[PDB]
Amino acid sequence: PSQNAIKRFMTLFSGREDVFSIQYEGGYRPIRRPLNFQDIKNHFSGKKTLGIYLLKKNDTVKFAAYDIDIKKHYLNREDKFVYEENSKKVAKRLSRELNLENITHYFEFTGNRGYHIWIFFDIPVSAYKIKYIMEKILDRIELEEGIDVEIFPKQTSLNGGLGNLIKVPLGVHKKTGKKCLFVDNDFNVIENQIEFLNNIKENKATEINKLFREIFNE
DNA sequence: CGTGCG
DNA sequence: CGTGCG
Ligand SMILES: [Co+2]
Ligand SMILES: [Co+2]
Repeated sequence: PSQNAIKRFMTLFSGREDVFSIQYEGGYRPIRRPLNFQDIKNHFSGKKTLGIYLLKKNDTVKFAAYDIDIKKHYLNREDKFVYEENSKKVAKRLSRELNLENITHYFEFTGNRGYHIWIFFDIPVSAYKIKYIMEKILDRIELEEGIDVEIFPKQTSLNGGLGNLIKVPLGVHKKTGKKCLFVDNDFNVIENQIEFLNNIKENKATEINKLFREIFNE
């Protein structure tokens, strides 16, 4: 991947400035130094899979994500594929309401058992405003059986910690060995992932701020 | 590992 | 409180 592609990835998925994490066999662990270009290349090649601490040190985030998963209890069933489709359904319902609010967002298959819905901002926004917005919008949709949705950021203040992390796309899931790629509104894998990454549109912080004031003051 | 969520 | 999840 070009230097430009790496610079664009590091700009969209920009979280804690001086700590990241990588997936090991027993889970994720913090790497206590800034993310560098070689780390991205190790992610893109499948050698080391990255996870990003969304919460920056001033309790702001530059991106956010819904995490839509099939419950692990349902993976053993012969109708497992019904719950894959149900997870697409939940994703489509979130996507429509997000678009009603003019929150531009993007789909990614996670490499395991669900989808991320990625939301990017032009400059970082206060974590509690976007967590509040995402929870309100999520409460508006109907969940399908066997499907769980989590929101990142999982917290809105660090209180001296790191917060929770999210696996970022264009790598491999270390538990399955499967790539995690962007998909289109039909959930088909996109052929040119880098060019899709360049065309990703960031929402405006001033817009997010207004939308929070409107919903909060109801 | 850090810490949320049942 | 135990311990999955990223
Ligand atoms: Co997930
Ligand atoms: Co999840």
